[PDB]
Amino acid sequence: NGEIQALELPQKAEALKLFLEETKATVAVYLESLQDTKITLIINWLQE
Repeated sequence: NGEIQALELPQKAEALKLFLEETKATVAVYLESLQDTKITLIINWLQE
């Protein structure tokens, strides 16, 4: 019991779960906008 409450395992789990939820939401939103076109690839290929 002392190790259960000393590490506040339920609270640790809940806090980490919410932190992961927030981080996942933010990263998922950012990633879709991050994508870009590959035209510069063709331009550089033609130049070379």
